[PDB]
Amino acid sequence: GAVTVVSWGGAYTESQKLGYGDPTAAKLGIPVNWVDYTGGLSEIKAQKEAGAITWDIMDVYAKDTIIGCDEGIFHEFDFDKDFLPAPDGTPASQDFFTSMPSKCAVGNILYSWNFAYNDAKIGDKKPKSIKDFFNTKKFPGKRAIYKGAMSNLEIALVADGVKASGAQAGGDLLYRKMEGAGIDRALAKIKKLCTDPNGGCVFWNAGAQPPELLANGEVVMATGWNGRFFNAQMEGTPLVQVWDAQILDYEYFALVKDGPGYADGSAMKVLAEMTSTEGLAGSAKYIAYAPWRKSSIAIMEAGEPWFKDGKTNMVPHMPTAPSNLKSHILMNPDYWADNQDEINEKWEAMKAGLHHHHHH
Repeated sequence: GAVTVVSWGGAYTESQKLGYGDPTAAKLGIPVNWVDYTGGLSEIKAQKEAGAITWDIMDVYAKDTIIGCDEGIFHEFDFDKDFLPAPDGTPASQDFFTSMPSKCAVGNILYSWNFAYNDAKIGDKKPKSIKDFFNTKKFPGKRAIYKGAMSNLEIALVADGVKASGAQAGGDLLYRKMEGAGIDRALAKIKKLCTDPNGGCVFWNAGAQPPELLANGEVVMATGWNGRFFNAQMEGTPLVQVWDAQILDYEYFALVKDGPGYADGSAMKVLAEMTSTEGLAGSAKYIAYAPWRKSSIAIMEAGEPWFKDGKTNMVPHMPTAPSNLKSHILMNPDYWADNQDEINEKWEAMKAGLHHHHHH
């Protein structure tokens, strides 16, 4: 019987299918099929409430491992019984480089939220900082920004000169500065960019939109996920990524309770093999997302050039390369799991106001 994995399409799903999905299906004799979505829990909630679940495994945002666990959508793992040790015998919990954010989470890769421009279209002056992303006088033109408040409020505050710490025990210090007053400042900063006649905003929802919008010259700068920009670069599009105030974030799989392959154990078997040392390392032959396991990282580093072509080194492109981390923010998934409803109400009211005050 087949197992249905839900992921984000384009270059990301491709990296998963080629790195670990197709090898897992061939090894186990369990077909592994891929469905595209754009994140969140609304589809799986609708399926669950209808008694008609067709999804088995979801590739999810960190915050959604927490929510989906708390809502009883996802299965609570027994981590070292359910997931495979490293080849040398290291238990999975010691191989995954840090702890899980929820009992329902198993890591796959790490990624960055950053931004890019089209070097062939931007002109002689070249963006270099998150402040440049917001600077409509030096860099006039439309921006593409993410449809949701998450990530936008962080970069807005850093562009306003509020300091992030990057990773440290307890999470990024930026989040303590994102109470009501800080949220209001961040909303005002985004509203300012989007209302500026020399700015303006396109809200992107799907991972391929930022590179496409830049390739077509529809915006001068776009936030996005670094692996999507990387894919476009390797296809020859002259994008340049800017890593100032990049947000380092962690991605996961979760197992859907009562999906087609749940009771018979087939979905768990697929999940354990996809998240193996070899599987997670294999995905990084295709896209610049870093494996969650120390064992997989070591394989990639020893095997450079690790890209599929046998000549492009992948380490300098990774979210975790020291050069790319110089001014990073560490995503806090508890903050967004706890506060996204309250924040989203204000965010969507701001977006609705952009339209209501817009003159054709």
